[PDB]
Amino acid sequence: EEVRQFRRLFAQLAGDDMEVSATELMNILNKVVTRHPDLKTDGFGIDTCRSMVAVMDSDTTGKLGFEEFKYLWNNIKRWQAIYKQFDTDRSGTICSSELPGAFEAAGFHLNEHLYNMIIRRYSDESGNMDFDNFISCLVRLDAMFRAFKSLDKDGTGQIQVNIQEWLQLTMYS
Amino acid sequence: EEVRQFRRLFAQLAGDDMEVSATELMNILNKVVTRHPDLKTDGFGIDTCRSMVAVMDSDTTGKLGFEEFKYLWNNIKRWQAIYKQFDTDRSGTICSSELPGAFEAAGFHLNEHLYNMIIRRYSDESGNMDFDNFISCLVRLDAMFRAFKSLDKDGTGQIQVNIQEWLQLTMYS
Ligand SMILES: O=C(O)C(=S)Cc1c[nH]c2ccc(Br)cc12
Ligand SMILES: O=C(O)C(=S)Cc1c[nH]c2ccc(Br)cc12
Ligand SMILES: [Ca+2]
Ligand SMILES: [Ca+2]
Ligand SMILES: [Ca+2]
Ligand SMILES: [Ca+2]
Ligand SMILES: [Ca+2]
Ligand SMILES: [Ca+2]
Ligand SMILES: [Ca+2]
Ligand SMILES: [Ca+2]
Repeated sequence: EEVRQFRRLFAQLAGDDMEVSATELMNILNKVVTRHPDLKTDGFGIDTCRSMVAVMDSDTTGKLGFEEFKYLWNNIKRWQAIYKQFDTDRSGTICSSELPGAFEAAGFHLNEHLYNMIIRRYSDESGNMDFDNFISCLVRLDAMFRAFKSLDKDGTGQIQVNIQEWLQLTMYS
Repeated sequence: EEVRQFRRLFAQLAGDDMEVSATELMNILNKVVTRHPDLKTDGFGIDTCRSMVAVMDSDTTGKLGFEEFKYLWNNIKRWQAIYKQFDTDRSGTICSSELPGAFEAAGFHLNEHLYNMIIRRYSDESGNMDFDNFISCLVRLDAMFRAFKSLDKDGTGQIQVNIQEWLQLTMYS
């Protein structure tokens, strides 16, 4: 019902090795955005998709199995509706004054310093963020929240990170 | 003398805001790699160049000033010299067997598991890594080392961070 649609999409998408590569992901996402003329993008490029796959490849197989891919695709789905909803001037892009509302709608309450930092790294010189840049930021933000949580065993708001962990979390990303 | 010349390079490249943007960087890099046929590459792409700038933009102007650019540029020439040198089979790309030597000569000593991750994130399906991916890997690796060391002056092998700090460190990259 729910997951018969989805079980099929995953099987067709993952193909012969039954996992979703960076390329397979790239291609489906560009296919989907083709159908939404209200999402401005210059396309999901390969290195952005390798980075989304790495940050979601928890068992480190190199590729996304069914659960990893399901988690990603349902997020992307929720986040696309948010992008459209908070693009309140229909630029096809999310600008600096739209960005807070959008992020907090996805459950990320950042502060001004952090918002500005995000815009500096993900938005263009006018301070606009296109759809691929938006999704790829969110995937990462979501992963880095969840890696913090996983490390904050005692719920102190402070984590201790050893150099091995640091290098794995930042490089396989 | 080559300090005269390099200031001229910088000035011409940075133009009228006297800083190097990710676009300006992307262009000089692709321009420079065409002179070097032995460096195989599918191009430096805008996302990787935003990432490289962010990683290098210590003073957070969003762009690369003179010292920031020079630092990046000197690493890149050291590393391309290392790339050419460790490509023993002259393939114009760095394979899995050639890789440890090259990272060793850039002075990184990582365990097997970290190598495997890096190869899955940056190399192709035959374990082959091309020049833009190599350079992008090393810029990032170097910066993640320096960020960590900066916060672990005393060599405990651990840093302690809150969520704001963590997000600054892992997203402005
Ligand atoms: O816009 C809609 O009504 C839907 S059902 C979109 C949608 C549903 N699943 C999706 C996955 C990726 C992207 Br981009 C968009 C979608
Ligand atoms: O500039 C040169 O004549 C050489 S031999 C190397 C070099 C000097 N600066 C460089 C910057 C990027 C790359 Br790729 C190579 C170089
Ligand atoms: Ca596949
Ligand atoms: Ca996996
Ligand atoms: Ca807008
Ligand atoms: Ca984009
Ligand atoms: Ca400039
Ligand atoms: Ca700067
Ligand atoms: Ca080679
Ligand atoms: Ca490449």
